[PDB]
Amino acid sequence: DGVGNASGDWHCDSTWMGDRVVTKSTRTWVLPSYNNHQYREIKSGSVDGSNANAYFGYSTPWGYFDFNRFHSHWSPRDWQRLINNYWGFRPRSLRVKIFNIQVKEVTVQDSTTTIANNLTSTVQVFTDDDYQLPYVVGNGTEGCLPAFPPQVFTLPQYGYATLNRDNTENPTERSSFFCLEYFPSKMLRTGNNFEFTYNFEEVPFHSSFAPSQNLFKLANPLVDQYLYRFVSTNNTGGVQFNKNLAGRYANTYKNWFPGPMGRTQGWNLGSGVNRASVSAFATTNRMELEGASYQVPPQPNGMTNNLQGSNTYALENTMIFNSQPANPGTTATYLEGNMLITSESETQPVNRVAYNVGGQMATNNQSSTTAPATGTYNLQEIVPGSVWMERDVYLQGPIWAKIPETGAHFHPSPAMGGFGLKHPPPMMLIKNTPVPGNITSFSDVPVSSFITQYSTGQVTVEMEWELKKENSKRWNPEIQYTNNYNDPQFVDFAPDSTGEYRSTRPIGTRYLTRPL
Amino acid sequence: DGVGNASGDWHCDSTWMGDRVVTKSTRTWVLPSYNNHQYREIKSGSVDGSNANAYFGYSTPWGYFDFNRFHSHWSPRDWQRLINNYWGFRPRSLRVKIFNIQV
Amino acid sequence: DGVGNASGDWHCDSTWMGDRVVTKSTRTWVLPSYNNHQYREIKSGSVDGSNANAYFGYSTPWGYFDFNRFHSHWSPRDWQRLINNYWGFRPRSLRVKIFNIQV
Repeated sequence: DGVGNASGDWHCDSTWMGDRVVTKSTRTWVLPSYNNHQYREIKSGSVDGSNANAYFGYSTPWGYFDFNRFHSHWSPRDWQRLINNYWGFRPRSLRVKIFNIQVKEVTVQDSTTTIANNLTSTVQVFTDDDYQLPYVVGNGTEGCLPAFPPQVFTLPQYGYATLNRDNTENPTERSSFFCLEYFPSKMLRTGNNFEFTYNFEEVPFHSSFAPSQNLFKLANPLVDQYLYRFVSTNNTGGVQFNKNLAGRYANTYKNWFPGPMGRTQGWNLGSGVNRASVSAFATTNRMELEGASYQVPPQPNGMTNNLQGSNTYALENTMIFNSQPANPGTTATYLEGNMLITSESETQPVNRVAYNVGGQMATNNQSSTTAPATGTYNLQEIVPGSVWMERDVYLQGPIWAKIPETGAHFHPSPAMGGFGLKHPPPMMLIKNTPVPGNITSFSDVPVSSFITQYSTGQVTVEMEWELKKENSKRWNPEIQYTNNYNDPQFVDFAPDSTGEYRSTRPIGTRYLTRPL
Repeated sequence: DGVGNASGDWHCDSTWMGDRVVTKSTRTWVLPSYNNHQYREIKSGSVDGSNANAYFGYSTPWGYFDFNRFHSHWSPRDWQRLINNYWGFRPRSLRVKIFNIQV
Repeated sequence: DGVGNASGDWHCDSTWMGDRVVTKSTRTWVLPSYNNHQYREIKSGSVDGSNANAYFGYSTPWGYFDFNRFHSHWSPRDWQRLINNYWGFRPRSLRVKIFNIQV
């Protein structure tokens, strides 16, 4: 409509209506003109001793909007209300609006640096609906909307990696180039606005509960089994048997088995007592692809990193986060007090411990000449009758990941956590239109001289969630997340005297308990 | 309409529908003020040893738009799809739009 | 019908219609009288050093028709047209005719 008329209004709110909760979030963003209006080929050779580091790729003029973090949609008080009272939750609908656009021109004469409004300048916006572009949103990267509503943020620059030849910086014939300007886009002046709507596919609810029973202790404690086990051979080697007694969980027939495991090193925290002067990388867990060795830092699902009490943690099976945001490219060492370290101890009744060996199997054939022998195993994979619990979500953590298109997959739950989607919420791309500097003569060669410009505006995201209610018959009181501090010098989840937000603790979803 | 309102949108695309293909191309252009608002008589005598070089003519303040090149309408991948699978091709219709003017 | 009348005609062709392709294949076959009209018990012990080679079985007077190879339905040029232009393919329907018998 016009220079003097506002395109949209601020909405930041939560509404709770029975089985449904609606979240509204509004933020202010800034867009740089990246690459000076050009597409650049980007590449790397081996770095820090590793060829797994090498890649071939393109950097682009465009920027994108990322909302795949829970703190983007949820207040700390609203998150506490959900974890305390519900068995499960799932996403249903998404709505996005971009509005109140302002384009600015920056000029320097003799070091003055004046800044001014340009009314006739445009911004370009599009959504990748058919998934033609490479999707970089679900990989745990920075640049999402901020946890605190007043904070103002810079949009991330879009880029991708294609194929590389023989673990080197060079490309292959199969390697691909994608142009964003080939797609159609909306053009916006200061009066104009953009809107999009999405529906999520049917997905299973996340489990916000901890088991109240061990997988191996399900027989009644009072009653004996009608089943027998081999315990012995006599002086002539004749087989002998005994009945299975009540409460003897070590010797009982079992219907179901625990989930898959791979052994990972355990390190003590706090009082500790670990080995000195160690370089971690040579002894880390790895998988081999195309001739290179890769660390796979979240391990695959079905294990627990920490026992309960205990200060032993398997570090490569744990999500590690920082309380405060960091500057790009930092190489600084961080001690444990700075870090936020997660524990999966609630899943221990059904999930095997990562630091320990899995079990034992037979290695020989017994004979009158030879005694029977067993051996321990460090890895096991899926077996029929297998049961496990998936990794917990965090307020600091991601909601979704895109399933890769290969035509074959098994059990599609992402390792970091969250919901695995065949058709994920789509990539949203924004760029500043090139505006040319004074040109007085004709050339076939393309213009490289442009006026310097940046853009600013407001974004609103609305999300709908489906809730599963608790139906417990437990008489005694349950565990709950609480604000509990001894002699506090500051309020957590609040601004400080300088105005910086403080977030000391990581928050999971499992406080409620259910029988197996 | 107005200073704050955009005249048009970016369209760059190819659609294939049986016997017909539609191509859309969008570009950004710059116009100089040529000749300082004047019409000039232009001429040449023999040059590089040749009288075939000699001419009499006019230069003008105006500029023009030219689309008579295939790369203007066709991506390299789209051109490969046509050369591989078809006996022949011909042009049928043209549409042109000029918009988002800034002086 | 009769000694002087043909039961069927030769069809070898490919038709491409948007999302669907139809393949037609015709061949001439010969049938031997196997086993002289008898069923025979067949068996093997260990051979080339291996007991995995051993089996117990029956051989029969009958013969069978097998079409589970791509070259049976596809010309080399038709196969090139599919590999170059499509993300995926799947089977939908099968029809079989046996005709022009001569003993």
